[PDB]
Amino acid sequence: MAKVEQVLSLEPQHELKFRGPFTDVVTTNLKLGNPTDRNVCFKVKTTAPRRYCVRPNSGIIDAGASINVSVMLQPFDYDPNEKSKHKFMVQSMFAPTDTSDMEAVWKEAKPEDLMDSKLRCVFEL
Amino acid sequence: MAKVEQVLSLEPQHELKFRGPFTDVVTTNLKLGNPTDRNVCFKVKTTAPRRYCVRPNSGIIDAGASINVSVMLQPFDYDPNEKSKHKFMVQSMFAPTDTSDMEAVWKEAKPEDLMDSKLRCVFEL
Repeated sequence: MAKVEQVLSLEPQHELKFRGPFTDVVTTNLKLGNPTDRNVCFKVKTTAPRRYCVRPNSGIIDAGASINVSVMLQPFDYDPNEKSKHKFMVQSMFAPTDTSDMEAVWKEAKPEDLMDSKLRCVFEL
Repeated sequence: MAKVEQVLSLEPQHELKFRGPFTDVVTTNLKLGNPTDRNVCFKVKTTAPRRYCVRPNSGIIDAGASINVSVMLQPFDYDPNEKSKHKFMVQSMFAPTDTSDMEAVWKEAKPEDLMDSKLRCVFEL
């Protein structure tokens, strides 16, 4: 408000699942897609930095393009009945029609120019 | 010509191996040792930041303690011929017997105070 709903498609769109055993590093794709005629800068943020790694974490997705984001979980001791309270977030933003790059753009970005989307987390097995 | 050779112990010592298929993220551990009575600060760097991830990429190893560093390689088209020219750099420096944090310490650490060691990278299968 007046916040523009997310332009990017996500897949999955609501939650990211992880298949154990969580003996080793477990990984899962998030696919982002750009259905517009402008490039869309993105950031992929996480609730537990020390626990996850995102590749790519940021970037510009060309117009009409899709990229696969690797979300990677570090090994740990599962706990079956536990609930996963990690959230993953995608911040997007059209790389301004005249943009020089994607440097200090983020800090000076308005709340209007920003498009957010949060995803839940689930463990498995 | 100064100063010190790496305090820590690396395992593997020389060369990180990665086993295919590289259709998906590939992880190999580095296990860092701290044989000493003083906390060692580390920073694990690599050549291909958008190609690798390092959990943990920085931090402190308690005195006499070990850390297994997850080093994760992103999916890609693999040749069998192609060689790997990727280098993994672990930086280290004692956390002074009286220090208070590790914020600016890196940007004001000397070159002889600093501690480096380079690891080859190898792709398999």
